[PDB]
Amino acid sequence: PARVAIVMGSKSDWATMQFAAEIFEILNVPHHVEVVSAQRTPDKLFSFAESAEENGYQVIIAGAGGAAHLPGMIAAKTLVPVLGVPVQSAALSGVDSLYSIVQMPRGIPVGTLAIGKAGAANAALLAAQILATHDKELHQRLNDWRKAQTDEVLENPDPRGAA
Amino acid sequence: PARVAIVMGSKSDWATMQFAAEIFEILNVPHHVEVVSAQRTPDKLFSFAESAEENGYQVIIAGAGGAAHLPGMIAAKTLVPVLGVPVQSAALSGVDSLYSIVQMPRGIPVGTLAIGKAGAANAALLAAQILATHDKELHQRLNDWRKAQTDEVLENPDPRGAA
Amino acid sequence: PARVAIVMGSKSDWATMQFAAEIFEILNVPHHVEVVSAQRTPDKLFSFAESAEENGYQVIIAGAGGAAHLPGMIAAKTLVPVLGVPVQSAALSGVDSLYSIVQMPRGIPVGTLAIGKAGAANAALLAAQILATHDKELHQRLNDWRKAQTDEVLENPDPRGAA
Amino acid sequence: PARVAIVMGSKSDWATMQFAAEIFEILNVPHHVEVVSAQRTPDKLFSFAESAEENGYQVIIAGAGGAAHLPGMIAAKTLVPVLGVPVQSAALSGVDSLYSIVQMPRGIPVGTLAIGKAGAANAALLAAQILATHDKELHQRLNDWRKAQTDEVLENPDPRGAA
Amino acid sequence: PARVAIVMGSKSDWATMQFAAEIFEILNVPHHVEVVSAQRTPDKLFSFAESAEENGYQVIIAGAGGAAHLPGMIAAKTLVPVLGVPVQSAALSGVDSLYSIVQMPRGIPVGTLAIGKAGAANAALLAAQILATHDKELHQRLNDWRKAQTDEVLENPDPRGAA
Amino acid sequence: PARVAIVMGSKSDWATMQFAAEIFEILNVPHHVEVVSAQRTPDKLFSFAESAEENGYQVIIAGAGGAAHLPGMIAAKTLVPVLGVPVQSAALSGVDSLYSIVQMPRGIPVGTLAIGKAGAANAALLAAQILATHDKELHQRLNDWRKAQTDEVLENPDPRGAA
Amino acid sequence: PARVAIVMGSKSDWATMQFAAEIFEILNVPHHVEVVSAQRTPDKLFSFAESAEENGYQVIIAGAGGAAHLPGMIAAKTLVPVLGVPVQSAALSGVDSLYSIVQMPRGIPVGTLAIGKAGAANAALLAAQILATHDKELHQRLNDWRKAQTDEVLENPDPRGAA
Amino acid sequence: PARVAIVMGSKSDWATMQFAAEIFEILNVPHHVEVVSAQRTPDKLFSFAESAEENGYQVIIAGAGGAAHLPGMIAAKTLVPVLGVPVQSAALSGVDSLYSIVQMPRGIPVGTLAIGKAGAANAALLAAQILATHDKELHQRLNDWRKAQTDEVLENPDPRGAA
Ligand SMILES: Nc1c([N+](=O)[O-])ncn1[C@@H]1O[C@H](COP(=O)(O)O)[C@@H](O)[C@H]1O
Ligand SMILES: Nc1c([N+](=O)[O-])ncn1[C@@H]1O[C@H](COP(=O)(O)O)[C@@H](O)[C@H]1O
Ligand SMILES: Nc1c([N+](=O)[O-])ncn1[C@@H]1O[C@H](COP(=O)(O)O)[C@@H](O)[C@H]1O
Ligand SMILES: Nc1c([N+](=O)[O-])ncn1[C@@H]1O[C@H](COP(=O)(O)O)[C@@H](O)[C@H]1O
Ligand SMILES: Nc1c([N+](=O)[O-])ncn1[C@@H]1O[C@H](COP(=O)(O)O)[C@@H](O)[C@H]1O
Ligand SMILES: Nc1c([N+](=O)[O-])ncn1[C@@H]1O[C@H](COP(=O)(O)O)[C@@H](O)[C@H]1O
Ligand SMILES: Nc1c([N+](=O)[O-])ncn1[C@@H]1O[C@H](COP(=O)(O)O)[C@@H](O)[C@H]1O
Ligand SMILES: Nc1c([N+](=O)[O-])ncn1[C@@H]1O[C@H](COP(=O)(O)O)[C@@H](O)[C@H]1O
Repeated sequence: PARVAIVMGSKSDWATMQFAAEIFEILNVPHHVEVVSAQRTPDKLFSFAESAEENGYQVIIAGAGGAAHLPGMIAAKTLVPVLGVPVQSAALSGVDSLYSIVQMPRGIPVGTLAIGKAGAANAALLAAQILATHDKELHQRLNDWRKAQTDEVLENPDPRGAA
Repeated sequence: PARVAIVMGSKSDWATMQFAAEIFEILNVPHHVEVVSAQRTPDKLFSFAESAEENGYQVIIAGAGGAAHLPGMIAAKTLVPVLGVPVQSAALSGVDSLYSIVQMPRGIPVGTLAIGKAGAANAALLAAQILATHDKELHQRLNDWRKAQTDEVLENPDPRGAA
Repeated sequence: PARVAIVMGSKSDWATMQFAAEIFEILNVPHHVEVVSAQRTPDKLFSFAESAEENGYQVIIAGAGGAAHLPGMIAAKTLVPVLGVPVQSAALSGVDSLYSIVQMPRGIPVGTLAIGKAGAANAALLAAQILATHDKELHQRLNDWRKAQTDEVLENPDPRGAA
Repeated sequence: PARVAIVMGSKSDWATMQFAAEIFEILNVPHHVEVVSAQRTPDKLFSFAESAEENGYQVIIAGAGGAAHLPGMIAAKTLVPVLGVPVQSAALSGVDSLYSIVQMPRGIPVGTLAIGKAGAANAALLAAQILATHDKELHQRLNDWRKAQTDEVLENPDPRGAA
Repeated sequence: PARVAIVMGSKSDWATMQFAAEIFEILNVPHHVEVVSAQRTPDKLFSFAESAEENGYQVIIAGAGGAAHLPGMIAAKTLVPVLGVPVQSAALSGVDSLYSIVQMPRGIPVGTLAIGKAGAANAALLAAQILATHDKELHQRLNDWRKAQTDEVLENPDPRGAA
Repeated sequence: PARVAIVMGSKSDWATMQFAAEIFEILNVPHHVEVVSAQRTPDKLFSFAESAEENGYQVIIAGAGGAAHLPGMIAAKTLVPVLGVPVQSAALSGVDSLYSIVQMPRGIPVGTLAIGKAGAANAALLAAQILATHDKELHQRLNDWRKAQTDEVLENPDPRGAA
Repeated sequence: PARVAIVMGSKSDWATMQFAAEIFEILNVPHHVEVVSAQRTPDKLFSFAESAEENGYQVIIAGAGGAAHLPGMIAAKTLVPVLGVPVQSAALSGVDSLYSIVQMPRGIPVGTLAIGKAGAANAALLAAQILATHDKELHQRLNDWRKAQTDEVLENPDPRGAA
Repeated sequence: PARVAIVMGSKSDWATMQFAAEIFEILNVPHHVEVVSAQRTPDKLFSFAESAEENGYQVIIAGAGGAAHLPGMIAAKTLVPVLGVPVQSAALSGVDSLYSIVQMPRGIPVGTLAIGKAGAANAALLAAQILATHDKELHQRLNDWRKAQTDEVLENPDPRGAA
């Protein structure tokens, strides 16, 4: 069963959040994907967050741009850990998204990743690290994936064009 | 009856939001004041915003600091106009509050005022201007209040210490 | 009659402010549109703001970029509520516009929306919400428009390409 | 046994990180606390991160200020999930700390919380939420703690001085 | 006669603008000082700027804080050169003041000085440099003042406590 | 004779500073144009600033990007008034240029205009306003130019496409 | 032998760091180039920095983008002077890179250059200046290179198109 | 003889730059200290930088606040390596100082350290690292100083109050 949900405020956010989904495809981690807006579908948000525990989610990754309320509002309504991905916004280049996600007051946390597609990939990796604490197989695939990333850099030390 | 509600994410916000209440005392505008947190009391927020129309509110002023979700979440759940006051936060000096309130995406507006006590006073004045469109008496008191503010500056053109 | 005016500092601002006009076309709200510059036509600004009440305006939406003086100067000269739209500027990406509109001192408010076309659309929606407090028909169309926006997201929960 | 470590770049950071420790005292979660500097004790950092899995840690909370390398360098060396707390710095008010923690590139995540003591408390709460996925007792205490926080706001709706 | 006017949006700005007045006292340059608010006394602003030429002003120094409209609105209404002093604001530390003064669009300039009391002193010095182009005596006093400032640094090269 | 010099740190700055030159062509104001770098030609800078008075300059406009030292270093070496134009830089979008020009300490002023081509045009207009205080003909052309700009906006109040 | 190493967090950084290499080609300074990631190859970083002294390096230039840990982590592990080049990042335009490199706490320095390709070129020039203190030939080539840069500006004072 | 000079734009900067001097006292490195202002003593700056090589300096540390021109102007006039310390300014908290020092264009480098007293200490340490490349004794004292700093953290792993 899917132990992680990837949600996002808008279809346009998929350009960014697809990179979280890609990590899970690589690591063979079942996941659910859904557009849930704090602003445009507030009642669905509430029912989504209320049922997350009972639906079997152990991590929720939420992405949004601009005044990014989605991740914090999910976190207000569930004990399932929430990771937040700030989507790059046009004018403020995701600074608004970042401040509106990370600056949660005491009592209702959201673990925040980097602005944009690097943070989407990292949210899925952090979610996978969380899951891997109690899933030996996934822990192994993660270790393999990390080693592969390190080996790629190690076997290519010179960035210049071939001799 | 009270046609405006002043709400805020925390009791600590009252140091700032009191300045909105002061404007209404001056203009004799009945108002309701309440601590409503998007993060700490999400279900109350929803019921507050859902009932605002039926409770007779025509403007809601919402103040919050940090990742300020309160004003936008109220606006998502009611057609009653929402004005947002960014409370000055410790580290980011209300920049986080300002970006998290003003940068609402298309579809769910929050009219935002200045960071801190000047924005609290201005939110109440803008709310009073909105009400005064259909309240001749209040329009008159506003006009009187404005004239008094202008006259104060006009009768004191020299800022230096007396001769 | 038109109960809202949309004004802007320059013709170039129309690329942004057109999105406010679009909302009003959708909601069938009569509106006036005009280029009024605080800097290039200061005397027209003064006469525009002075006559707004007598011309029947109940909300003014003002857009400008850079050192954005237009919305605040209108507000200084009329009791008609002013909503400000920060236009995205080249170098500072509308941060200058946002600070120059939102940071009004105590006494002369401007309700500020998001930088750029999302704030233009939201200003018109907030203006329509203000008008809808005393216009049952408009209140209904707004409710319909909101429901349509929510339904669009609800009927499209999966952002991925079709099976 | 302690399933969470709280580490920080300097003794001076304890003024902030104590607030993470406080959450764990409240929730009765055993924890380890240590000063580990990426810059001043790089070899200890490496051995700390290398042994974290074998020492039984399931979450690491790392706090640092300025050019905050500690959390990301821990994360580079272990699969144990890392939460980062940006400590408020003098000149840049923790903006440097926040950017240096949150903006990790793809491959090595750090879940980041708010600048300063609110983020320290939230990191411990997020760590506790992570642990509570497989610890029914802790899940219960968390639920109790949340309810207590909500009830406090609910039973005190009026922020004004007593009648 | 006074060839320079020092104006400011509020009496509170005098704490800053006094430093412009001090330069003129030192250089024996007659000057006029007045509180003129774009926001609170818009009609006085217009009449002030309209009459400046006829009143004999050759430079106007305008100081304001927050959404600082005063200098740009003066400049819109007169050909007399306007220098703008951004007053340090509470939350944004004069960044708002600076952006709202300096970012004037093409056609209506305001020469902007540093945030706060250093910019007030510099505005008066720049105004004096402008006047000194056609006033040999003032040019001489300026030269004397500059030499005195240079000599002070030159005769005190070691910043350490006396032997 | 030329009473204004337009100088700039690099040939690449001409893309921006050309807009100052354009104003002077329009107003028929003789001007000198030169590349002078504080960093790459420090001795020329010194001799340029030292001789400016004797060469007949009454205003100097200096443009530079990045760590923009040119305007302030000219001002340190001459009593001729200096206006500074921050050129838009790649990474920081002229914010670096703006802070490095405007934030001069007490004693050595530089009147600063907007980032980029609007500030270049405005520097020339402010320089022309300075010159026009003692040049009736130029004062007249300026007045004509301003009226033309105002008339353009006035005769085009509707920004929408023709009926 | 090579007395300078140019290292960078990723192959993608070569687009920027190539400009450091170009300076060394011009000045005929032997150099080593390598991709070394603090995050993706932490153990290689440690062995690289540990052996730098013994490998004959007298300056290390390190470039990285985003949460840029590379330069500071090298500096933590060697006494060889480290110069840091902030690579321009997508969302934050190298501001993150700059803060994460320059804001090192007391005890472990990194001399930081400008964001992007200008800082890469300058790091190599500063490294060459450091080496030239004890290398008369290199000192001479540097002097020649500087003179050539100054002469280029001097022989091209007019930036306008040929007569 | 003194192989390093510590210079600063003003006596007030000594509060910060004293921390560079302290490092040199600890490491027994002879040094020269002087107030040299780019703005207030431009001719002294030029003669200082011109003679630095002949006076035996191998590193110059320059501190300044605000529009910080000193370090870059020294670097324009000498091949002796220049390290820049941004002094914390009142309004902009040393951000202006940092941008005006670090953002040097290609050709004239300044190695920049952290804002404020930590950067002053680090500039002296980086200068000492540069000198230590050819001074075995100083290299040894540096190594000793580093080890002492590491040992301090290592022997104090628990930041909490004694049992
Ligand atoms: N922040 C947010 C929420 N929310 O926080 O609930 N819902 C949509 N949004 C944001 O609106 C931004 C623009 O959405 P759209 O107008 O392109 O549909 C998206 O980045 C989306 O995440
Ligand atoms: N933003 C917010 C919300 N909310 O947006 O729903 N609830 C509380 N807060 C903010 O937490 C900040 C600190 O609250 P407290 O920890 O002092 O109770 C306050 O400014 C409050 O507005
Ligand atoms: N801010 C402003 C005012 N005003 O505040 O009165 N008038 C024009 N402007 C701004 O100049 C900016 C550029 O105008 P333009 O040079 O393209 O005509 C526009 O965004 C316009 O809103
Ligand atoms: N960032 C950092 C690291 N590190 O990232 O490894 N070690 C110490 N620091 C920071 O130096 C800052 C000042 O430390 P100190 O000079 O007061 O000991 C602290 O906030 C500490 O976290
Ligand atoms: N900006 C401005 C204008 N104006 O631009 O016309 N009038 C007052 N202000 C500003 O309100 C700020 C606070 O004023 P006050 O509320 O202390 O009277 C002052 O810095 C003043 O300059
Ligand atoms: N700031 C500056 C100085 N100076 O302040 O003396 N000289 C060149 N510069 C700047 O280098 C920037 C890039 O110059 P270049 O590398 O394209 O020649 C230009 O914007 C120029 O103004
Ligand atoms: N900062 C950093 C480190 N490090 O600090 O050790 N390693 C890679 N990076 C950065 O990841 C950024 C993107 O890398 P990549 O995802 O394109 O490979 C690069 O700018 C690189 O310098
Ligand atoms: N930046 C600068 C220069 N300069 O760059 O040549 N000279 C003085 N300053 C700065 O003026 C600031 C205030 O100086 P003062 O008005 O307190 O004497 C100081 O930080 C000093 O470094």
